[PDB]
Amino acid sequence: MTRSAFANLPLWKQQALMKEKGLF
Repeated sequence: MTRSAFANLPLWKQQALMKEKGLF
């Protein structure tokens, strides 16, 4: 999964996925 693949994901996904790394 690339950062661009991530950049295409819905807003909730941006939060949820970055939540794993601890951005949210």
